Amino acid sequence: NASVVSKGLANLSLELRKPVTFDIITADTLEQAIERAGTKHGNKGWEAALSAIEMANLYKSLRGTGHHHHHHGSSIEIYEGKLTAEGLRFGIVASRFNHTLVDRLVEGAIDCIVRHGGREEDITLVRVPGSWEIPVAADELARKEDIDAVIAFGDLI
Amino acid sequence: FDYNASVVSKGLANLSLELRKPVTFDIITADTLEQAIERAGTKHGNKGWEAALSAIEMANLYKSLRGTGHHHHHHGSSIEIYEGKLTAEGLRFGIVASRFNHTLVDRLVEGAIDCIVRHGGREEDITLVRVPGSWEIPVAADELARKEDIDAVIAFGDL
Amino acid sequence: NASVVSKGLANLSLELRKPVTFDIITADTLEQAIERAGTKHGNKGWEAALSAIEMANLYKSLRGTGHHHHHHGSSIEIYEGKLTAEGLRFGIVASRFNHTLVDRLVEGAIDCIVRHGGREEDITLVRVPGSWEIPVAADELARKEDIDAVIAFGDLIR
Amino acid sequence: FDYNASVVSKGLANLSLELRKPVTFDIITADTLEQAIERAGTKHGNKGWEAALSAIEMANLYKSLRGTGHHHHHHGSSIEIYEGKLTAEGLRFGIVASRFNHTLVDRLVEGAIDCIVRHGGREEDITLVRVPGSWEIPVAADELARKEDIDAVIAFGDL
Amino acid sequence: NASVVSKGLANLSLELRKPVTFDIITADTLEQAIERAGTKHGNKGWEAALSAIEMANLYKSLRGTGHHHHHHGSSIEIYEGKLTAEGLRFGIVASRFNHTLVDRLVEGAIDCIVRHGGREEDITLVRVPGSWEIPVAADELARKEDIDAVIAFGDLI
Amino acid sequence: NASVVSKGLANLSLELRKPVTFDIITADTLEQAIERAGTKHGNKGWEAALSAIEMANLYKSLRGTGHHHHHHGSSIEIYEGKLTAEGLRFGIVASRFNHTLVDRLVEGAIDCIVRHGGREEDITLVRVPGSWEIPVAADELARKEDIDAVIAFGDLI
Repeated sequence: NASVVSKGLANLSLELRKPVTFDIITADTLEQAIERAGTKHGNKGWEAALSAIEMANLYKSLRGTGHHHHHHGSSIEIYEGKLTAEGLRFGIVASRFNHTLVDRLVEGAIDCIVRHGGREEDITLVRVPGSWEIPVAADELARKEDIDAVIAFGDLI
Repeated sequence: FDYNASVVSKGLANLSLELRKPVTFDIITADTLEQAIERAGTKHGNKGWEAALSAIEMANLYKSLRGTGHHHHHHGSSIEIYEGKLTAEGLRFGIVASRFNHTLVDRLVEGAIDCIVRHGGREEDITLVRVPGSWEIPVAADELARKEDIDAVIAFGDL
Repeated sequence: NASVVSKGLANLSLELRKPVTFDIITADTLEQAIERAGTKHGNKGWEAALSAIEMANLYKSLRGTGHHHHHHGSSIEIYEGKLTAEGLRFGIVASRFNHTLVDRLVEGAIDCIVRHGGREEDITLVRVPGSWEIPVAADELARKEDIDAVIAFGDLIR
Repeated sequence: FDYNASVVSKGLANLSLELRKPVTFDIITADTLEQAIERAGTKHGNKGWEAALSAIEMANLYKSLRGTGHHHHHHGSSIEIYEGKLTAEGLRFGIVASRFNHTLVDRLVEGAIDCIVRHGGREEDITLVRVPGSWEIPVAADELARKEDIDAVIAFGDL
Repeated sequence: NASVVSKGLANLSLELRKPVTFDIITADTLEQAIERAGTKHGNKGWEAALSAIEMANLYKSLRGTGHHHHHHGSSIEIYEGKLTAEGLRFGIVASRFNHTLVDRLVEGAIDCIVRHGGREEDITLVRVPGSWEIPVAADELARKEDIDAVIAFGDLI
Repeated sequence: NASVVSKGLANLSLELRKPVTFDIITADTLEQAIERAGTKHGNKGWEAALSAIEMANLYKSLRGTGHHHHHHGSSIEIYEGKLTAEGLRFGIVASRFNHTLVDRLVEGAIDCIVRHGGREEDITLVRVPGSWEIPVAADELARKEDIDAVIAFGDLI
């Protein structure tokens, strides 16, 4: 599975007369755990952002003046939110405590909004000393009329 | 029974209900390994933070000691006290770091830079110099310290 | 070795009357291992970029017309690729699978390219969901005219 | 002590009290068997969901790579990055499934169809083909893939 | 490490023709614990005051009419509070119960505000019988329009 | 790995109707050990030259009049030495004692200096009878105004 891509890249190098290199990495018992922790935290942040995108679009559709697809049959309205973060302004609140792990969630939540059609100019980040101050900063962030969803990352347990 | 995680959740839920805006609340969950990694990281950060804080205090003490200013008293007992204010406003700093073990010395440097900035230190006044190893530090530190527009020099080695 | 530097810095601080400080970061057995892993990945990406730089320079010299060097004063011509990456356009393809470790190779290659005189404007990065679609994105990018070398980074094994 | 089931109940009770409307709140209760059944079902659903998501990303990467558009940068460092947006708007898809083990492959197909639709994929652009077994897949997949109005083909076998 | 300073002080005494003395203290097994408890309580009070200074400056900047430094790249606003307690009025509430230990926190919290640029004339201290009366006194203290932050020290657990 | 090269070259030779020959060489343990020793010596010389190149560029940019190359995003300025030996003049000091070993390091540094863009006219080599004359010879080489770095290799230990 890994040798075939190298063979193809070698053949492409011979065909195109260009230097094409290919490289892999061998992992011991510990780097696997490190990478798994990083991937898990990134996935947590990704899901946290996705759950807010869906709720924002659900709010957009629920108050709208047009109904959409019914149930598996008909005569039963269904309301749901699309995973399209286009034109939505977000606000992220993170805690400086354990920043070496909170920043992983922050980075894994920004790129989801970017890849779902959102531009970085509509993202506002706020950092607070600890988890205790999260609600009172999220309150002031929500006070802004140019905010559609709030994502908050703490560090406990 | 935590007195913290319960109250933050109650406050966030009531805020979301009162303002009709989604507030996703997520925390971390570590078990005996990520806790150790995080503790090592924050220990390195605190090491660099106090490394910069001591230099700030010493610079302010030097400025106040040889300056002409009537200082305050302990409590009003006329015994004047000379001490260094933790206000790095107007001070210029120079940091020397060795790229050997950069994955940790960079955490030290970052934990010192923000310590300087948050205390009022302007970003224009911090100068960073990198050297291949600790054995190169003395000459570069001498060159930085000879400058008149430098109030403190902080350096980081390797282990 | 670590003591002479600190003593010199203390003497300099005493001479110039300014807070010159020196601090050394300790390391336990776990953080030593994580630092070792990071350094290993960085060096892997560094050499991966260096080889491509040399090959691109050699190919440019072969296609060009310059009798730059000779061997020990003899009339024979020896063709060699310099390690100056100025004026070369690169293309990096990386698998997002195990991105925590792949990004180290990516940043090491970028650091080597920029340190060898290259520019960040001439680097093009492509991310693919896995290693099985590396060939198609690789050849699609490599068939572009403004690309001098292609470096591919797969996912971890074992 | 759950931080979730308590807060949802408190919020629903306060909502019912404040709005004078009955809000029946019921949850599930499983013991070591329904949990396993649900986990198997959601695992199959996630398998089909990621199966469709990878195809969406690859189609968008193909469109962007050979297209004439100045792409954004990593952080502002002029290194342009080519990546596939997860917006299946305007893309047309074809799914091939084998009715062998339909009670699971239909869950896969359903977990892919909603994944396409929620990302902006219109329902008019999804074409589904069923075959008696996996051995019939290659020819039908060839017939679907030869079509010009098809941007991706997803297929499901049996085990 | 301890003899070099004494040698330097002796040389300075000989140079300047002035009486310069130097003295250290040897600690047994118990005075170390006493000093560590005192230092720990002082540090707790110091951190308690610092976390309120940062929040006060965060409130000052968050409602202001000027944005500041972005993220590691750009296009993402970041809001944070400086550790400059200049011009800020504080209010401390302490409990008389276990005063022999609460006063340590009070003293370790006053000097932090003093050393961060705050003058003692902007500090107001209130003592209450027990921890139960802390919120209702902090309410009246916050009712004052010349208060920017409240720090409260109880004694339980 | 080794034979695919031969198959490809045979195919190319048949395509072009032109003699292309490929062959390999078999080695025993003694030759393997001596060649790995030689390669180790070459690598040592290579690293020794690379460090000097970086330090010379660092000093030149540190005392250069222009100020640029700020950190990404922030306004702080980072001083670092590029690995480009163009325009730099070097000086090498070697001892005739164990020349069979010293010359390998000398060549392993000269080739690095040349391959990093450095012209051969800027390299100056000085040989001394032993390592005990290195200090004064290096002093005399350093006193020159057209020398940017000095690298000195001693005897075996």
